[PDB]
Parts: sequence; C-alpha cells; structure tokens
Amino acid sequence: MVLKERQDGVLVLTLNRPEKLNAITGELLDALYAALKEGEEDREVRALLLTGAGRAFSAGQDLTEFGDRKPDYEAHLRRYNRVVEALSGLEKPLVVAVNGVAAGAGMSLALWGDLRLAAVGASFTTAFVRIGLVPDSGLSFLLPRLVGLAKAQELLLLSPRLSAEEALALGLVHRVVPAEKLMEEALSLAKELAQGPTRAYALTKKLLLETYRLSLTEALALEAVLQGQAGQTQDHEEGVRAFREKRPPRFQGR
Amino acid sequence: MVLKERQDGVLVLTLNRPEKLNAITGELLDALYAALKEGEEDREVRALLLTGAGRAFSAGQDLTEFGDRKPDYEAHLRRYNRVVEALSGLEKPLVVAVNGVAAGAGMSLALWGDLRLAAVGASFTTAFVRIGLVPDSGLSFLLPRLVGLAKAQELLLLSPRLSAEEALALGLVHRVVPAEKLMEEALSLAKELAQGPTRAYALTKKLLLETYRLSLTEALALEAVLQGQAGQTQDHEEGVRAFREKRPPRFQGR
Amino acid sequence: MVLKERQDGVLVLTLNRPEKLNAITGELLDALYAALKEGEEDREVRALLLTGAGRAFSAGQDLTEFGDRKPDYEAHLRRYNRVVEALSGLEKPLVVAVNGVAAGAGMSLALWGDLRLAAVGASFTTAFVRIGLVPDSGLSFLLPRLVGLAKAQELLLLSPRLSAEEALALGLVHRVVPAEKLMEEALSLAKELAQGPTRAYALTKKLLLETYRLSLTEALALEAVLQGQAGQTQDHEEGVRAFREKRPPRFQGR
Repeated sequence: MVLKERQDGVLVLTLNRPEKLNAITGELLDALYAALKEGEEDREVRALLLTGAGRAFSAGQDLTEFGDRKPDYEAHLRRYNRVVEALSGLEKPLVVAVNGVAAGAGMSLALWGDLRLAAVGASFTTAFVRIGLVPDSGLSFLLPRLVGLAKAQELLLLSPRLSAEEALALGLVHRVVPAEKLMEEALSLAKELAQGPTRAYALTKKLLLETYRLSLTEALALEAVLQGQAGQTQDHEEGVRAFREKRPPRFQGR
Repeated sequence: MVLKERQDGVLVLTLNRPEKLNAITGELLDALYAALKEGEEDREVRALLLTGAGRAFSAGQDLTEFGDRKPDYEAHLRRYNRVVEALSGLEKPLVVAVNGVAAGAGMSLALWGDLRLAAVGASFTTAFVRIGLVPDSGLSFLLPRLVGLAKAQELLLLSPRLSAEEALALGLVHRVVPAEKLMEEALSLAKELAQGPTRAYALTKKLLLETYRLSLTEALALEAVLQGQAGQTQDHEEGVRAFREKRPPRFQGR
Repeated sequence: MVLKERQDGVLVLTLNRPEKLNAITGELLDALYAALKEGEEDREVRALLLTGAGRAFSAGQDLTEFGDRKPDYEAHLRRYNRVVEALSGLEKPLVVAVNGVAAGAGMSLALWGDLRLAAVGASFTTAFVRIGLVPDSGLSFLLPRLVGLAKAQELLLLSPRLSAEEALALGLVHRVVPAEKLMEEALSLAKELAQGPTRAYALTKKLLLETYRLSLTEALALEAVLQGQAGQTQDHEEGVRAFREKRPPRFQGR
C-alpha cells in the first residue's frame, strides 16, 4: 500500500497503488499513518520524503471504495484527518515530490510537505467541487495560507487543472524539475535536511502551524517557550561552536 | 437605488446612482441588503453578479450628510455591517464586475466577490486614510487575506490609485477584460456558476471565511462536518453518477 | 547604543554598534525600548525612522555571552519581548531603512516597519535555523503574514540570503533604492507620513495586527469601534473639508 525505504536518515514513503493512480482508500491511509508514526518515532529518521508510484502522485479518494453504499463522509474522513494530524505534527522535515496528478485529497496531502517539488508534467486540481464536495483533508486550512485567499477562492470554486509551472508561480511547490530528475533532487534535498538541526525544524513547524490564530502577544510567548527548548539542545551548542570555529556544524537532531 | 435583473439563474445587481458615481448611502445599503436577502432566499437564484452603473463601480461613502451632526461612525457601521454579513454569507457564488472606480467602501464591497473581474481602465483606491479614516466594511479583514500583509500595509497607509492591471497582479481581481466586454464575460462566468453545485460553493465559502482563525484540528473537524452535509446532497450523487457514466453532471443546487 | 534625532515630526532611531554590525544585546534592546517609548509618548513625534549605523542594519543576536551560563532563551525573550510589543504598538507610522545585512533578530526588527525600504546591496537572512534556533522576536508571526506560508516555510527552514531585489518581489520591503540615497528617501517618506493623519495610521495598524485571529463578525465590530474613534478626530473633519474644498488637507494627528 505504502512502500518504505530508508537512506541516510531519510525515510522515503511511496504511495503504491500505481494502477489506480494511487487513489486513496482506508487501507492506504491506515498504512500511511502507520508509516508516519514509525518515522516520527525512529531516531534514525531525520527527514521524510513522500511521493507516488507510477504516473501520478495521487488522484485522491478512490470512488470504487464507496461502491453503491450511502455516503458517511463525516465519519469516512476520520482516517484522512488522523493522517493529516500526523503530517502536520511531524517533528522532522517533510519533503514532497509530486510526480504526476495530485487531485482532491491527493492534492491536500501533497501540500503538507514543508518543501515541495513538482516534476514537469505534474498537475494540481482541487477537484472536490467537480463532484459537489468541499475541500477536505486540511485543504481549506492550507490553501489560503499557502497561496493567499484570492487564489484559494479561484482554485477551490473553479477547480482548474494547474500545471507544475502554475503551481510554482503560486507557491504550491517551491521547485519544478524535469521528470527524470524529480526524485534525485527531492532525495538530495531530504538528505541535506536530514543533516540539519531537526529540533529547530520541528519547533519552527509548530510555530507556523499555530501562528494565524494567535495574537502577537501569544505568538511572542510561544516563541519564548519554544526558543527556550531549542536553546537547550546539543545542536544549538554545536551551532554556536561551529560558527565561532568557522567550521561546518555537525547536527544530530537533539 | 439597486437595479435587479434575472438571467438563467443569475441575479444581476447594479448599484444605481451613476450621477453620483454610485456613492454609498444608508438608503443604498438598505436597498442592497434587501436585494441580497431576496437573492439568498430565492432557490431559483444559483449565482449573483454585482456591478456598478455609469462610469464607476462605486466611489465609496457619500459625504454629503457630513457636518449635519456629531459623526457617529460606530453606530452607522454597527447598523450597516449587516450588509457585509449578508454579502459574506451568501450561500451561492458571487461574481463582481468592477467597471471603473472602486474606492473606500466601494472597494470594500467589490472585494467581497468570490470571483472578481475588472474592466480595463478600472481602478482601486483604499481611500479611507485620505480623509483620516480607517478601512471599514470588511476591508481590514479582506485586504490582508487577499493580497498579503505587506501589500495591505502599503495600500492602506499610502492609498495609491491602483490600475486594473496592478490589481490583477496583487490578487484584487482574478481577471481583466476590455471595458466593452466586462459584463459579457462576468455574466458568462456567473451563468456557468449558476449551473454548478451551489451547495458545494456555499459550504466552501463558509470554510474559507473561517480558515485563519481556526486551529488545524478545528478546521479538520469543520471540514468533516460540512463534507458530511455535502455528501448527502443530490448534486454529489449526480456528480458521482456522471463521473462513472463518463458524462457531464446536471447539478441543481441541492 | 541607539542614536536619536528629531526632525520635522520624525524621530530617527539608529542602531549604533557598527563595529559589531549592530549585533543585538540586552543593553541595545533596553536602549531601543527606551527610545521607542519616548517616540510613542512624544505628541510631537508623528513618525519614526529606524535604521542601522555602519555597513549593516543588524546581524542579529550577539553570541558573545553564549557559554557563560546555561542557555535560558525563554527568560531572555520573556524579558525583551516588550521591545517587540512596543514596536508593533506604535500609534504612529514606522519607516525602516535596511542599509545592509538584516539577519536573525535583525531581520525580525526590520520587518516590523509599516513601510520598509532597502538599499541596493542589502540582504535578508532568517539565520536562526543555522544555529539550531527557531524564529523569534515576532518573526514567526510576521513572516507568514507578510509573504505567505509557502515562502515563509522556505525562508525559515532553508535560511537563504535574500537580495534586496528578491525581498522587494516578495514584499519583505516596499521599495529598493541606491545605498547612497536610502536615508534621503526614507527620511523624505517619514516626513511625509509625519504630516499625515496619525490617528488614522495608528488605528489602521491596530486593525491589521489583530485581523487574522478574528472572525468576520469580530473584525466588523472592531472596525466600527475604531472608525467611531477616527470619525471623532479633527483630522477627519479637516479631511472631509479638504475633499469638499478640493484642497490638500492639513492633518495634525488629532
């Protein structure tokens, strides 16, 4: 369901239902959740890389999973939301490599990467509105923050099929590279992050995730609390030492 | 005060005080609110289109009555903010066609459109600061979200006169078209929306309005609740049926 | 520590530790805080201009004291966050002139300007992550609001050195000017602002600072309250009169 591979501190997760364009099912989500939990808890893992097998990243919800049964969407989203909670709370950087179609919840999941890359030919389609649904799996939370409300309105209400270049223009991805180079570039970035100050990355992500709903006073207090934690890490000491010694730091994520 | 026209499920509202550049008055606002309430309640109205008659969309608050008594802007806004509430809460898509000058409260009203088009030659000026006032009618809420804090600061504090092309770059509008084609383009878009899944549009708008103030967990919960609702609509059933039957869907807005 | 000089309603504050690239210390913060309070409380000061003496605006926190004792960043930040509270709360416009390197907390401080100008050659580096720290001094609050979450993620996690031109494209600054003409242009803008409706500027800033955490209803209510206040100022009366009389207004900040 989800392939797992480790390389130099990087846990590579590959959605694996290629014949179905990695369409999402409860089984896939449970496997993805288990993989994220393992990655989050494995001290050897300093970074994660998420991508899709085959021609697409993920076409979103597999409509065949419903069959002829009646919609029970509020409950059905339980598996999606726990995966989103896990992604949002990762205490390690996540790189996402969008290799092809990313639509619906597939797009929602792709956008949770801290650093995102798309291959030439990849596309982003909100898609939900096309079948009379609303954005889910955190897309209504992430999209406005990532591309601004003006573009979020257009993307969600009109559901255009965005090219990789258009995604780069809006901030949906940070880089666009030739299809045959996507994974090498993404993995190279993930390995660099895997050598970085993991706790700083983790705590920085927490600040960003909670910043919009906080007053400046509350934000300053949170920065104080989290900086206090970061300041006590062995990595911070190493960081200061390396700077003074005019040498590269050797971080260990603690 | 406000002209009301109907066409293929689209309620077209035109601010009608061209001789005064559609200056905003309490009379105009009550008329707009009445029309919005009517459109919102009319099940046959699947979309709305708002534009201005004459040379401008709206030059903002009419200052004629100033000096007549002690300026009570708090009382005035508390009384008319219901118009903004109504605009933002429309359970159907709103298209705005900016035919010319949009300033002050005129700019505020124009920015409430879900999809916004501007005619070549149209302009956007925050204007409030020029007469010692702060942005109102939702502008302080919408501007930062639509164009980002950096640009909002500049536009509000310096109040430059933005061209239609500049507005497009900032995200104030989604499209710029020849003045003689503005209404044709806007109505075409509105009619397309009036054939779409109105409930999905409505609920998606609800999610966007709350996106920044909710925690991720609260957002995921609201998404699940609204998807549960959307999933029960006739439109969703049709959307899935049409997809499986490789044919176009025939949405009814329920 | 901090140079102070008044000029035509403008209080010019210059970080003064050029030999140390204006590296931030508690002593420097205490001086800046005192200067900010003075400008805030001085009714004759209607605009402030912040810049750095020497080749750099500020390279951020001075790491000289590190090692002397157990790192206590929460205590330190809780003690000096009052400086950021003061900056953000100024009831008058603040212009920032970034003359060179702005990194770490130096970047945090520069971004608090309402209108920001950078000299050709100036740069912006988040820097915190390079020594295993999280963004502080309000940077985690300001950055995503100013440039959006997508860009903020990239700037904070990878900490690239941003040129003045790239900072301009993103919105980190509103204008770029020759290094030799920076202060001239910055001071000119500040003096212009010092002639503007100070109360309108003050209340507008308040709305912007609090906008993201508020529901639309709360935002509309706050706009009503603050507009009521602005509407009572003599500057508003002058504003309306000047508009009717088709003449430039003569604001006094009251």
